[PDB]
Amino acid sequence: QNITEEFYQSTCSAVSKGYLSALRTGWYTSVITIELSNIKENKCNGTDAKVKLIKQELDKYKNAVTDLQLLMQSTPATGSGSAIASGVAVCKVLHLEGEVNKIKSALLSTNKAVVSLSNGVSVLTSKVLDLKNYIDKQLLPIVNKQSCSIPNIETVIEFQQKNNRLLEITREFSVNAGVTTPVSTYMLTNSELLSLINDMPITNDQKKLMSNNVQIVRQQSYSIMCIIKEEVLAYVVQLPLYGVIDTPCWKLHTSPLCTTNTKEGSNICLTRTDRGWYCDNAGSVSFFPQAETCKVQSNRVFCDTMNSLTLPSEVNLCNVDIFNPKYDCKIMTSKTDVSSSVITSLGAIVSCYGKTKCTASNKNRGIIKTFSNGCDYVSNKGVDTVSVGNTLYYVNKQEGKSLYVKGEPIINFYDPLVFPSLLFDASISQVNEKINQSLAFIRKS
Amino acid sequence: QNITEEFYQSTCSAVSKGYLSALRTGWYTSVITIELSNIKENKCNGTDAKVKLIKQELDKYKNAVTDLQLLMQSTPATGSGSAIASGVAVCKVLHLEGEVNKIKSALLSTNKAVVSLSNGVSVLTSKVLDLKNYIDKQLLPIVNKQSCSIPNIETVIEFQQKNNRLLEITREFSVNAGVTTPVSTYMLTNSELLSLINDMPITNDQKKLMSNNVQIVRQQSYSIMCIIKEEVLAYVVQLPLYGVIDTPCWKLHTSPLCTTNTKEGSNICLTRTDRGWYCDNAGSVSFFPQAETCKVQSNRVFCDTMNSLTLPSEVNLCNVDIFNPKYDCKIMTSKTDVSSSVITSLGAIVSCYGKTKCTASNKNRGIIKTFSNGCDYVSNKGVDTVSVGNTLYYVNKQEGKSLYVKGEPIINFYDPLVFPSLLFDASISQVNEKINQSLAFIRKS
Amino acid sequence: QNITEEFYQSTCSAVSKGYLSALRTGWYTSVITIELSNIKENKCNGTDAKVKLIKQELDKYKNAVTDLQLLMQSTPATGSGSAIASGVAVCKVLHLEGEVNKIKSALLSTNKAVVSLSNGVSVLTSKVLDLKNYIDKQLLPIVNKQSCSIPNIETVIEFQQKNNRLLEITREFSVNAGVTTPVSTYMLTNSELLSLINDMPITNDQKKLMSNNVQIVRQQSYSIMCIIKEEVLAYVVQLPLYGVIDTPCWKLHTSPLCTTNTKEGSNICLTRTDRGWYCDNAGSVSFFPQAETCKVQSNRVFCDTMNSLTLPSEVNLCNVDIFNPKYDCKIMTSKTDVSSSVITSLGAIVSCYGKTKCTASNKNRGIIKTFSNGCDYVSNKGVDTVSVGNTLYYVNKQEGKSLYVKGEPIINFYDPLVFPSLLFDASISQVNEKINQSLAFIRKS
Ligand SMILES: *[C@@H]1O[C@H](CO)[C@@H](O)[C@H](O)[C@H]1NC(C)=O
Ligand SMILES: *[C@@H]1O[C@H](CO)[C@@H](O)[C@H](O)[C@H]1NC(C)=O
Ligand SMILES: *[C@@H]1O[C@H](CO)[C@@H](O)[C@H](O)[C@H]1NC(C)=O
Repeated sequence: QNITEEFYQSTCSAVSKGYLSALRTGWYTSVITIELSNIKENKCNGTDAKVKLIKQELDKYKNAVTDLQLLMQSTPATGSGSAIASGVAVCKVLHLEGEVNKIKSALLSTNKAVVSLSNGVSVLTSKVLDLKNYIDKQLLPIVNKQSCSIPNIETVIEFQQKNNRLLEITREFSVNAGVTTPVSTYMLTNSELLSLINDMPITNDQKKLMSNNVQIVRQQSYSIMCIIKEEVLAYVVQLPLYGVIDTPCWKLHTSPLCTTNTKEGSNICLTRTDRGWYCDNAGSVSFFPQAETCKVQSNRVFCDTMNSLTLPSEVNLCNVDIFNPKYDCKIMTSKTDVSSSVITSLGAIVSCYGKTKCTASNKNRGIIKTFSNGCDYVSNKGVDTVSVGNTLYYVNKQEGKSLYVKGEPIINFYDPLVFPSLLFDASISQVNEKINQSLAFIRKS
Repeated sequence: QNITEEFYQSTCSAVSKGYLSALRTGWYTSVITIELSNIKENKCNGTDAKVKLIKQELDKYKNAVTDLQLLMQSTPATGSGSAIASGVAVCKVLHLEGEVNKIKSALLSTNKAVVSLSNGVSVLTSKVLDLKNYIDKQLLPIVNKQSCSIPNIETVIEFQQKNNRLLEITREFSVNAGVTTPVSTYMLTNSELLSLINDMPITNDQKKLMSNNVQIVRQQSYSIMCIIKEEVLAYVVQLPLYGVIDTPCWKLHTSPLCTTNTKEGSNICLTRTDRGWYCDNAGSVSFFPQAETCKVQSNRVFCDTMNSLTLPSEVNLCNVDIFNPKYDCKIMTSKTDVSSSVITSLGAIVSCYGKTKCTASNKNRGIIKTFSNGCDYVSNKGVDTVSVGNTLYYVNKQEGKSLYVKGEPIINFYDPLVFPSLLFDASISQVNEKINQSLAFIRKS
Repeated sequence: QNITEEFYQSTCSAVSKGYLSALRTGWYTSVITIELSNIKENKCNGTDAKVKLIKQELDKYKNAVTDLQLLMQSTPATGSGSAIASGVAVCKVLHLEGEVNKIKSALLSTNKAVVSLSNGVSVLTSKVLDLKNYIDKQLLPIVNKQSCSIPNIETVIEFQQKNNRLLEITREFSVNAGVTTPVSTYMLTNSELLSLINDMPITNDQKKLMSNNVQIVRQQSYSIMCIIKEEVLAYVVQLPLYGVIDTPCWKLHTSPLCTTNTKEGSNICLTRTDRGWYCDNAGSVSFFPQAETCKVQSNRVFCDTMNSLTLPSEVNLCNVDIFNPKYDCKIMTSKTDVSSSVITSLGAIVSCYGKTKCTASNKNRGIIKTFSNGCDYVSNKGVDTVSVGNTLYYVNKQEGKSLYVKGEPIINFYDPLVFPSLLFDASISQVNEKINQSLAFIRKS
């Protein structure tokens, strides 16, 4: 609900609080069928223009079917298949003899129906397009009996419209080797997705959540090609199940913290590592290091726990006491003092070093703050942009409250001569141990 | 105009000169409107095939509108929104009461018109599609008055053509959460983009530049979904403003420089860091470290200063004197002598080590040069390919002149016993300081 | 044929064996032409609805042609053009005067024909669409002679179908600056690709290979825009030639190996580097470090040797003896004991450290194995999932046989006080040399 922020002057880091979690922990697989007709030969001696148009669209249908057939013969084994294994396990069941007839019977009278497969999975199946009925009722009388009947122009247009979804599904599945993500409206219309959300064995609060964030749901779903066999095109849609809901989530922002001496080459730097999204999860903290794995929509984060690390809840103490013995706070060291800025949720961190011109402006007043050398921060209240060198950054104009937590920059507690610079994924105590070892070589002399 | 290159044998690096800059420094936002009709209920008792086709296409229009409505209810907050903040600020203005009516009045008689918003921004708006006029004039008489009028077959076809752009715009905006880049021809036709370039408050030389590189302009633009309200679909197009033009730009290429001793494990390596694009910018140098942030078209580089670092102009002295005290030239060290090649603008750098077979061939003559162990270079004049191990590289056949700058490889100035290997983002003086400290422990003994 | 796996308990690494190679070593370029008509002015005074539809579709054709013209004026020079240089060399030939007429003559009577260009390249050309014949035969009589003839409604529909492929090709080429990959069905239909495979100067076993993996072939192909000139639209399709076939290939999986002491901060870690795909190639080993450069379909790996490194065949000895003097086995060191898992081809590696809950379950029996602290492994026979912390991984259910190679974890052979931690791309002997140097400072005291 309320977004807040905290800048820690001592460590050149900020934490954006108040976000609610939605972490993916399960998969809900569903079978999507398209009833095909298997027509073959069309003896046609008629040259009528309407007949040519029908036979042309019929060839686009036959090629789409043969393309899906050579696509299903080749079964991809790329990546670790660890995130589609649930849907892939369903495709192996669909390949069983008699199994396509079971789903074929349930969708005889209705479009949607729950089916208990021969492996105990009660999947929700769906007949989203019925080409067997259209081709066999409206098209066969036009291309059998030796000479073609003349179809009306409405039929020529109606068949291009119905056949189009088959061709586009074949188009996406061909370039992506049978596995598409996000799931497009051709694979599943918004109307079908929302109806599928309603039919899911989930809570009413979870149906409201997925229905209000369908675009994020599509981006966290998979469409897997199964089999085309016996006048049935089947493919599995894997939708996310968010097992973790409304747990506090926060985003850590970090920026280099160097000393500001006047003789260059005598300065040492330090940067907190593991910036990104953190969410409370089952007595621990789920950390997401990669930037593209979490979508945020209005204070709710939607993450996939597949690309997370599980950390003890004491990892949060790097935000209140970085020198705290319960968790070994990770840092990186260097002597590379290049200016930069980080746009946070409610403001901007600015690390200004050397001769760089760093400033913060309001659109109508101009420069309202000039940063000096070191690491500093400014809230978005009254600030529109931040300029660092030749680069202009826009501050997020989101409502919230920032808190500037003053403190001595910790880089000032380190003697430069014995500082271990050039270390990457190092801990606070690792740096201290290298300092205790470098102090013993001077102790003897 | 004239592309030139310089290979520095001493540092196993090359610089491609003669490129002209175009750096993005501003945004030009523009509002694109599509006039919708808001039709609701269609009482139809007619089963005529033309009437069915019209009602089917009308349902595809109503679903596209409801999809855009649930897309605008959910307002994405992903990334730092720092590069769309200008267009996002316009969407907040469009949400003001009475503001959609202002743009609604200016586009009453013409398609394009400049509008001064209630926040001082004079945006260029555009009515690119008029569905309210088509639906209300050609379609309502067909689906009101209790029984349907029969439309001619030309109307069935004309409505599928007009409604198509709405459906494709809804398709792109749904899978991308309202923010698309590059900007497609559905969001803005080439005809509309070029007319928008002509109508921009920019110089005539800048209009000629953006019009001759429209594909790069699309790739550096954003299309942001605003609001659908009161028979208006509005979305913001953010086009790049290139504040830096025709400044010299150059590309640094680097490759590992190792020693070539005959006993493996006794060799030390060194590689210049910060390879990429450099452009002179406002008395400093704008550096672009990531590879996908700069598009080159005929000697002009098109960069976004958002992903640049601002460096002092002395950074260029690493190209003429790497041991120069005005700038601390950055390197990385190791003992990893694996062969590789870098295809430059006018030739190829080859780092050959161990037993690797390195060569340069002409298509009809065969092998014309065999590289020995170390770092070397060959121009594209007479060379077509370069082979390193089991890999074949093609040399760019672009016209230009290469200059081979001979010099002693600097890795030979380092005593191996005290060389600091295994260092990554290290400076020349950092390595020298580790060498002065390792020489003091031998001095005492 | 038979997939096997080997987990090495001593190094916390696994090797998936039995895969067959298909490495790209060459390019087969081919010219794809679309015959255009160059119609200009359409004097039309008729307001007939069929005439409007024809003139509307004719404007979509003229804009597609002018868009391809401004696309070919701007010739992109992005990337190093090292992987399209073969097709780009063909575009420079097509720009020669008289050269478009040569391909224009061979495709006068047939759709496909081999053409010897004026640079010695015998390319296979193709007339995939004939718009000059359709526009000049069916459309000109409708828009010349001062007043328009009335076309039948079949012609209105037939022209939207034929013109569609031109518009989609223009759509893809515009957003991608003339170079598209993978190659879509609009650039080349599956029917045209398979016919092109049949017409290629390759072995019959190679035609069967590319035809059974057309989707991988598309993903490893390029479509390059050449020229639109003199009623000809020409573009080059670059298809992969797999010069390395059926050589053994294997995939190395690595995971951190730490000590399991009870006092945290007293533990040291080690991880094998260079995980990925290895294939025997011409007496050496071709290594692929990036994850997206190799597609696997049923035991065959399809790699591009462009993004490989050539290593001596002794690199495989890191899998049988990591302490072996023929190859300096690379590792990275640290003290960062965070739990993780790696899903391999036939099982899962689990590195469990600290308080993390690590387990392996069967869908119906529940937890069947609890991992203790250290690095361990489980086969997919009887295991469905592996849980580490708050993350659930799915094991690949592929048939094969795993071999658990027991051995002492090599991290136990290192004295912690003198262990060099914090090293990244370091060799076994590099770590040993840092240990021999740290042992001399204690020897004197
Ligand atoms: C460094 O030495 C002091 C004095 O013995 C000790 O109190 C401190 O804990 C040591 N720190 C580390 C990280 O070894
Ligand atoms: C190393 O020592 C010499 C001799 O005192 C000095 O002249 C040189 O500048 C030193 N270099 C560094 C990088 O400390
Ligand atoms: C370390 O020292 C021993 C004893 O002299 C020697 O046998 C061994 O090979 C040395 N190892 C390295 C990597 O220097």
